[PDB]
Amino acid sequence: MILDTDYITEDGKPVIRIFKKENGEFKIEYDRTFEPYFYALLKDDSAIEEVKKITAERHGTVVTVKRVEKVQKKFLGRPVEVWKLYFTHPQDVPAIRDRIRAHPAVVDIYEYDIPFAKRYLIDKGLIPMEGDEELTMLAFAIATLYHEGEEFAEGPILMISYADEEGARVITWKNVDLPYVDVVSTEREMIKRFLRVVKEKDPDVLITYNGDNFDFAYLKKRCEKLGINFALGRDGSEPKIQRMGDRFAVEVKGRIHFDLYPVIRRTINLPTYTLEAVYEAVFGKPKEKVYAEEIAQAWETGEGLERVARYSMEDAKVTYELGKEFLPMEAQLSRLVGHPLWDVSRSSTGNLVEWYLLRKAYERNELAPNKPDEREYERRLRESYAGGYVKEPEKGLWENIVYLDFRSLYPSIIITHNVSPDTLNREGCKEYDVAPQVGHRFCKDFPGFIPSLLGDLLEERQKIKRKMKATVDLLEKKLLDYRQRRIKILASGYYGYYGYARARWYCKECAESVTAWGRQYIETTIREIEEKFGFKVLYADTDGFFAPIHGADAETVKKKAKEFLDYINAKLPGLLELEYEGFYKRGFFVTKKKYAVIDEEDKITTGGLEIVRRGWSEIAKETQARVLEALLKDGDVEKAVRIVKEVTEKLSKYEVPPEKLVIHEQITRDLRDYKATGPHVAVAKRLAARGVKIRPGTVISYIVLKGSGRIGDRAISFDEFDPAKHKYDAEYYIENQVLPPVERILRA
DNA sequence: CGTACGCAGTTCGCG
DNA sequence: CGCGAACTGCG
Ligand SMILES: Nc1ncnc2c1ncn2[C@@H]1OC[C@H](OP(=O)(O)OP(=O)(O)OP(=O)(O)O)[C@H]1O
Ligand SMILES: [Mg+2]
Repeated sequence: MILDTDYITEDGKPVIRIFKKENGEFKIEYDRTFEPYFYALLKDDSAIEEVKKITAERHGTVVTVKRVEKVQKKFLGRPVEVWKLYFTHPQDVPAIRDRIRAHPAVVDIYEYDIPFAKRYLIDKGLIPMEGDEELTMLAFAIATLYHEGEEFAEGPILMISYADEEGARVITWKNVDLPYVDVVSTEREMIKRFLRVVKEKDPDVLITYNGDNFDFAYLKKRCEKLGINFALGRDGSEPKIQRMGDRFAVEVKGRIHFDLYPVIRRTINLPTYTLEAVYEAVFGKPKEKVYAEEIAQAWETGEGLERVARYSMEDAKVTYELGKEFLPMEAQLSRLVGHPLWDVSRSSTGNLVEWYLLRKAYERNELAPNKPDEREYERRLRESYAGGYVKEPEKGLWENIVYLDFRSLYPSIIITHNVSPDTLNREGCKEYDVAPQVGHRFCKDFPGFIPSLLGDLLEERQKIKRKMKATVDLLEKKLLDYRQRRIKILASGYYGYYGYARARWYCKECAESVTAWGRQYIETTIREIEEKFGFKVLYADTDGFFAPIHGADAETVKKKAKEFLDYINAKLPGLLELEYEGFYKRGFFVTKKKYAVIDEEDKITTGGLEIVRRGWSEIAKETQARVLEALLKDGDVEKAVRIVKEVTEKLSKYEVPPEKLVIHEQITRDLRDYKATGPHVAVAKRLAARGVKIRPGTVISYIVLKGSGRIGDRAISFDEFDPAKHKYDAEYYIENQVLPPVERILRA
């Protein structure tokens, strides 16, 4: 099995290192024959004598063109003649890249920014996470002493806990009488003992939770001050910290640092992403949280340290139990995309698409287009197109509604119609597929680049979905849904990649066509089911609709639904297939993207309502459900109002716990870039003002205290809330949190 | 580093 | 006030 891939320099030459695990033994394979390169297109081949002479300057020593090779490739399915410009060191490319392209006889250059380590995996056709090996895992967390206003890692690390298959332990430099706590003299020896523990166990994977932005950065600065060689890598190297825009990423050579934070973000939608909330959402078990203020009081006074030891212990145990479940999903994801687990688990949709396309483009001798410069990126940013069709819903209560949705509509349209930049308006074809509204033509004489790839991705999604119904244990089935939902978003991401401003294969006309076909296929199917089968589409969004048959019983509307499915599926071309997504007893439709339905088993399904939105407190989500049950299950509006008065009167009497009054909202940029300061911004700013780091993606959890004026003026972080000192705003959480979401529903 | 558009809903400043 | 803008998140 291939774990990762990097390169070192030996006498000026790059040496690709392949970290592998075969037959249960970690090994390092060396390749000193790979040479960096990038392509260049010229006007006349006579200029090749002048391009070889082009030199640049890299830290004193000169850099020259090592070797050249005229090769025959294809640029978007069309023949192209480029020259392979070879170089000694990979870092020689960024020094001479702009100057070779600057030659008057050079049209453009290509493939000059692919990292040399990833270039080795693509060119040699290596796929990581392949094989029968069972990796060894070990999670770890740290408990650090904090005081308001102190610099990062100014206070010392108090405890270092680790966990794996043999249990969990904590290392601290103060006496704690618990059987799983190893007592130690000083903090430096505590860090040293943990370093020896990782070395003795030699885990291939290191599980952390936000270790990319805290744990490894804290252990680093502490090791600098204490003079410790924190050699965690299998080559005796210290963990490297990398910058990724606004967040940091930490790599460990020879192993795989599996930070659980970015994985859970792209996998589960939660109002808060604390380790305690994530552990509860996945396993159904509650985790106690000890705050940075109590741990200080426990350390300076000495009493209560046993409680803090359990917190750090559980922090490592919870992280190992969480990492043991989500690694198999990312391992297969690393297999499909073709990049290491370390890079894939931290990447969004844009690179998960482009990396797989880069690997497949090399297989087909397809010269990859370049990422746009700053200007072309800004031009594609403002560029947009029409999206999906949303019908203004039919208001009122309705009976016996069925939900019909298209199966992978956007990927089906891409493959059925061969939507691809190497296909868009290709000259000389005998068969075309014209898109409605936009009018873009697409050749069909041969499978396009992207459509030939998107086929296998849908099969993988249907492979996990088929395993979901066959699995009975509630935990595995929950993880398989996360898996399929991860592949489903990845598949539709190939459409968004067409309109992605930083995409190499950016094809806006491809993106306009996909949504244009999507709008035509949903509006035609809606009309067909209304005039030909007697259905009545009450609401529709992009690729699905809810429609009953007036006066018909349940069994007939379900039988006629599957009947219409065979009719429209026999009329749809290619992979377009309408699916039966479920039957609903009674259903509500307030407005666009907001509805509430009940099923035959009395379960309440909602869409886009405040019950799901994060920026609504729990007392709002709790009350809305009670009004939703009385209306859809009990069918009685008067009790629904009676529930509201009881909750509203409860907030007035200061009777609801402050845990059910926390409003969460995510920071989406640097705090200085904000133009309008809301409540969650006013709290985020007051955290960076006193030392608390705030990066984009941070979820601000605040509570609104009693006062007058701006809501953000009296909003404080919930961790700062003490019920003896702060009294929450009874009127705000009434008039602004509970009534509006229910009053909008009670309009019916 | 950073998939797409559509659109309901809230906070805030202000005339 | 309540529109207009900024802002978020869901589907
Ligand atoms: N995050 C997204 N980014 C881009 N396009 C998307 C996204 N989500 C959905 N689409 C596309 O927008 C329309 C459609 O959304 P469904 O997710 O509701 O349906 P499937 O088609 O995914 O597959 P199933 O029905 O789950 O078997 C999808 O094609
Ligand atoms: Mg669908």
